[PDB]
Amino acid sequence: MENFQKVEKIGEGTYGVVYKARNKLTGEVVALKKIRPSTAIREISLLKELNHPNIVKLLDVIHTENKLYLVFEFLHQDLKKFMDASALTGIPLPLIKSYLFQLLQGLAFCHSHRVLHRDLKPQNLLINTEGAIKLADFGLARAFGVVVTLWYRAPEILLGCKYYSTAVDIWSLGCIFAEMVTRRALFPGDSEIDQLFRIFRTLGTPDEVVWPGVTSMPDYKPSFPKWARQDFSKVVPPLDEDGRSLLSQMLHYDPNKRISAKAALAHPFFQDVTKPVPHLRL
Ligand SMILES: Nc1nc(Nc2ccccc2)sc1C(=O)c1cccc(C(F)(F)F)c1
Repeated sequence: MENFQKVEKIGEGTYGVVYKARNKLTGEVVALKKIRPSTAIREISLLKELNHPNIVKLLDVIHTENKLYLVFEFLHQDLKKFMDASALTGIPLPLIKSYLFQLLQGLAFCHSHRVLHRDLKPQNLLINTEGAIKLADFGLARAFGVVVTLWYRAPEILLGCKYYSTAVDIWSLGCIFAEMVTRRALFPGDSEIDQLFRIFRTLGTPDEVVWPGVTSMPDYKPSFPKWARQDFSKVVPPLDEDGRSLLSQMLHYDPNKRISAKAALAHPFFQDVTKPVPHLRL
């Protein structure tokens, strides 16, 4: 490339290939994302203004030769790989707590600036050797607008609601919190209906009592099986009551009842939060 030198492919992103690259002029190592619309350019460019310790910095938006690339700060490893690497022993609770606290700070910051992620998953949560965790790709979904992982999708999205709210990110984070704890995905659906029914089998089929307006959602069907809610103590067993109470508030069916990132930061679960050093194999 004219302005960069590719080091290697990191993986397949939602919008195109993501490469580890080196800036020709500065020598800095970055995550270069090729995007496979003028409104998009202006919108994404606004995201360069976001700066928070728990948000992966969008360094630049490059539009040349009629191709679009996004330049992001490069982090050491993603949470998916770290969880896989920590499968035999599990991520220590203090580190799970630290990561959840930091992720909520990142969401609180973005949400306060009216920016949603909409597709949070372990793959876009990045960590470093110092104990920090950061979220990448906030705001891209709104700007770009559409195998895909459905495991972290909020129910309102699965039911076809075309209006998103900050609550979709809290749902995804709750799913990730559960996965760090149990070392297994909470709702590993293989299709949209399987994803929805896995949520229903665990949290109970929603109704107008727990979620006013659910029966009028676009893809809701009166024929959905009616499953009873499972005892929450069976869903993420290890986790103590503070952790379980917080998780339950992040997984409420009605997005309006779901706890905000700001309110979650004040939950008793974080009374003893610390910032441990992770054991990272790079
Ligand atoms: N900034 C940034 N640093 C990264 N370092 C890294 C280095 C080694 C292993 C894993 C991640 S990855 C990354 C992403 O922003 C990102 C987000 C979603 C998906 C992907 C991909 F999977 F590669 F398509 C990448």
